[PDB]
Amino acid sequence: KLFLARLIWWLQYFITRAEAHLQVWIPPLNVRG
Repeated sequence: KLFLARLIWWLQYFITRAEAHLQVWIPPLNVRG
């Protein structure tokens, strides 16, 4: 309840959107283990 604490939710909304696009170039079952 003092400075900021207002647009924090807007920033999180974009972080989740960016992460969704980040998992589009990962190769499924690429490493041997």
